[PDB]
Parts: sequence; structure tokens; C-alpha cells
Amino acid sequence: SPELMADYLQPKLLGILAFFNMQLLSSSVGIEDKKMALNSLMSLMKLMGPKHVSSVRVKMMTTLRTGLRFKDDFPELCCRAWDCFVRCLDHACLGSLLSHVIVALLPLIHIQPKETAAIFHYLIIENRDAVQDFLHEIY
Repeated sequence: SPELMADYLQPKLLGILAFFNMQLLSSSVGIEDKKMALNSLMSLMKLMGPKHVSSVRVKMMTTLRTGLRFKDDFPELCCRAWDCFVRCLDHACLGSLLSHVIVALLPLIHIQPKETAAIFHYLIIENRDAVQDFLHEIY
């Protein structure tokens, strides 16, 4: 079952994500392979579902930040993947994403003006009433 697969993914929990993060951390893993792993991480996050990812999704965002640290060609795909991960993530609280969403947006804006803008517009729409709670915080 995809839900059964999600339950198996839930049993792996942070450690499977940590193993992916460790592979992302390693210099040896190929950037295209890392991009495939990032696509896999987005697929795994989808398989878990937003509620299942929970704190691990925030850990995944930290892993995404490690992915952000070396981006190159992968980053334009990664920025779409990060936007997809945000889209996969429950809107929850805009304030709860806080700086990490802003930090991702700033990296995305450097990679392309449009990629950050598309993510920001999606983020604002998803945040809804929550959106602008952190707008003052993200001066």
C-alpha cells in the first residue's frame, strides 16, 4: 500500500532521511546522483505525506539547506524540488517556516528571479490567513 509504504517510511523516519542527508553531505556522491536523491527525497516526502514528514520535514529542510549549500545545475531543479517540498508540506504556519523558507527564497532569487518569485507566490497563497504573520518578521 502507498500508505503501508508511508508506514514503512515512518518506521525509517529521520534515519532514512539522515542517510540521504549523509549521501548529500558526501563530496563523492555525484551531483546528478544527489539531484536524483533530492528528487527521491521529494518522492519519499510525498510517499510519507506532509503530516508524516512533521519535524523530519524540517530536518529534510536542513538537509535541503545542505543541498542548497552545493547547488550548481542541481539547484534550479532543486529550487523546483524545494518549492515542490513546500507544496507537499502542509501550509501550517508561515511563521513556523520562518527564516528557513526566507533563506531558501534568497538562494532561489540568486539562482533565478522567477524561481523565487514563483515559490514566494505559491507560499503566500498557501499561507493564506497565516501569510503576513511573519511578513513583518521577514522584513
